[PDB]
Amino acid sequence: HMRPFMCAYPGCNKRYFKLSHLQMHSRKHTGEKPYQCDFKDCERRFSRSDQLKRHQRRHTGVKPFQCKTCQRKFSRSDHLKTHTRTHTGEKPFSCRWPSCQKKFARSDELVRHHNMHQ
DNA sequence: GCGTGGGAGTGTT
DNA sequence: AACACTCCCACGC
Ligand SMILES: [Zn+2]
Ligand SMILES: [Zn+2]
Ligand SMILES: [Zn+2]
Ligand SMILES: [Zn+2]
Repeated sequence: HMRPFMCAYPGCNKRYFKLSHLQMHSRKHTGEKPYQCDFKDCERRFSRSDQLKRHQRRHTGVKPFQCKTCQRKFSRSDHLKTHTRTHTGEKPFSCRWPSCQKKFARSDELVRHHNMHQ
């Protein structure tokens, strides 16, 4: 005998003989943070799937993004982008305090500068 | 200054 | 939905 009922979630193929058991299962997808890491002793939950798959690069230590200049590898592409700013010397973020023409290569660098102005 | 995590907005298929 | 880019914010050295 096979079960009549099923979860309509795209990926949950759990089937139940009883409707009561499917009802309890249906509330598992009503997800505070559905995506959870299943690496040993991490169990960290995330809101999106791509955020979890980015986090799991910590357990594997993979660095798929490499700098074309200094050959250094990085775990994420955005961190590679600002690393290239270290080589090219560009500083888009400029301080907007009077009589202070100071530029930085990262937004959080300018924020730290704006706070030290006070 | 700069590596390197999480959150979130957006785009392409 | 999967996948990716890209930004801010934050922690750390
Ligand atoms: Zn389900
Ligand atoms: Zn994990
Ligand atoms: Zn480099
Ligand atoms: Zn300034």
